[PDB]
Amino acid sequence: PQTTDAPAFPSNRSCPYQLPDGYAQLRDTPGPLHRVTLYDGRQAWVVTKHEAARKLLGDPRLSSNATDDNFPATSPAFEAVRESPQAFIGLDPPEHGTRRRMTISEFTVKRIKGMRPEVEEVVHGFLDEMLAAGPTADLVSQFALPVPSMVICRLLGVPYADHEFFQDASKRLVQSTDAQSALTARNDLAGYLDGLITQFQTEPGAGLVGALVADQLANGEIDREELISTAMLLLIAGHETTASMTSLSVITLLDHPEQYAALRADRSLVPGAVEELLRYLAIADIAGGRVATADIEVEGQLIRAGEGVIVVNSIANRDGTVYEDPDALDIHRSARHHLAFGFGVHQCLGQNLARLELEVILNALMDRVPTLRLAVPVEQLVLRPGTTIQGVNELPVTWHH
Ligand code: HEM
Ligand SMILES: C=C1/C(=C\C=C2/CCC[C@]3(C)[C@@H]([C@H](C)CCCC(C)(C)O)CC[C@@H]23)C[C@@H](O)C[C@@H]1O
Repeated sequence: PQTTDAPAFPSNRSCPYQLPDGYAQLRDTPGPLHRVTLYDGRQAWVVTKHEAARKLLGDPRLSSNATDDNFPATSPAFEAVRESPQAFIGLDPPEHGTRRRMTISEFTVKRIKGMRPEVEEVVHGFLDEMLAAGPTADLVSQFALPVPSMVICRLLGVPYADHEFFQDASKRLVQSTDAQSALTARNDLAGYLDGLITQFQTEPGAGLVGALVADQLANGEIDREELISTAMLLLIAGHETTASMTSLSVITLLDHPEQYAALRADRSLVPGAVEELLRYLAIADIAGGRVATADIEVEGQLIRAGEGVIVVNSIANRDGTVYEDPDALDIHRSARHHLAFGFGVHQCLGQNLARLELEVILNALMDRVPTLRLAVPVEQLVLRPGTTIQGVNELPVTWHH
């Protein structure tokens, strides 16, 4: 027999908004942890329950150090992370905090509120272009990706002019299946960001990157390579996550036409619906890799120092002890406390920006294209595999022209 007690991980979605069969199995298995086998044949733990996920994401014994030999890399591409200085996503206290604090001013509640008119302007701008061209469009390339790309570019002070280049490099890096393809795309982005830094040293400019160059870099409080990594982190997260959420959300809402109509009829529901969609879709479900620096006992199971642990937030967000009937989309439910953005010191920096963008996007689509529908069968869409940010690279849509 082929039965194993350490199943291959990650697994692929076969339905854009449902756990892969293997994740459903792990969700159903009693206890906080379960053994898996990574791509290289090393075993690691996955965390498969909601409260245990919060506990372990809060445990300083679980390091985010992606350079550790025992870090649970889920594919060969991750070499692109371990081969350069880490952005703060890969740091632990105290270095984590000193780096994260250099960026937090761009993401304050007050700043997010202040970006509402810009995000609304950008959303409607790309809509009026898409709709003026008329039906059979790819929602990914024409809307889902350019909108948050333009927004994060202004926040960072990266020229939107260069979008074709950095969007292509972003995709190759994040979606690469092999180490050399990842290293190249990372190197391409690095050289670009490097030139931007030098440009800012000659002529000060707006945006976070400009601010970091003029201040912390000039004081030697951040390494040039760290600034590159930090900018690359924010550029890619700023783009890809919201893009993925937009496309997946349209697919999922259109498969739930009853709740979609309800959303349209009562816009006060959109913020809650956005939380439910974040819970349900969990697009960064394997962005929870850690390595134990010390033994950790977990409800009778022992994680040993030097063992890898992945906090699987998709599985955790389907914990029925927390979300009653967890596999049912319900935009009226309280999706509060979900783990789509992590928990603790590395909890998503961009979360409130994501929430603003998705609220504006949903309202705009319902306002401007109420007859939006997919132009192909859900079954014919190609879903990205489990080793990356979840989503689709193409989304054929049409509407009443
Ligand atoms: C749109 C949906 C998004 C999802 C589902 C999401 C998910 C996550 C998750 C699960 C983590 C934690 C990773 C860990 O614990 O190792 C994270 C961290 C992070 N995310 Fe988000 N993200 C989203 C949007 C954004 C946006 C729009 C940005 C803007 C740049 C952003 C920036 C970051 C950064 C900088 C971190 C690292 C925080 C730290 O390590 O201190 N994210 N995200
Ligand atoms: C942007 C950065 C870089 C790489 C990001 C990648 C490449 C590999 C796969 C990653 C890490 C994606 C995976 C979905 C996350 C898998 C996480 C894990 C290995 C724990 O299951 C998200 C972003 C992707 C390069 C780094 O130098 C700066 C910044 O860091």
